[PDB]
Amino acid sequence: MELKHSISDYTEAEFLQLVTTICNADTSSEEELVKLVTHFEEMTEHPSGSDLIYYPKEGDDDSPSGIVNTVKQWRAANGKSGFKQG
Repeated sequence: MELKHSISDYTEAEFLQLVTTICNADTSSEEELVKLVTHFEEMTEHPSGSDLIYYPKEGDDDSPSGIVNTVKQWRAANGKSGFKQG
């Protein structure tokens, strides 16, 4: 349980930090980078899930801020919850 429950436990920055440790790959192993992305999936339940990082539009950017900026708008379309408090 070292993690949290959903995106509500991660603010728009604490969560944007997660997608960074994944895309940027700041972990100490590629396996932890996957468990990092799959986790992203269980957070915003995004449909692409790990695609938001492994699915950069042909002409856009795969950076972490553009992917967390992507969910930020997703949660609105999906009318999901949102990050913690900022």
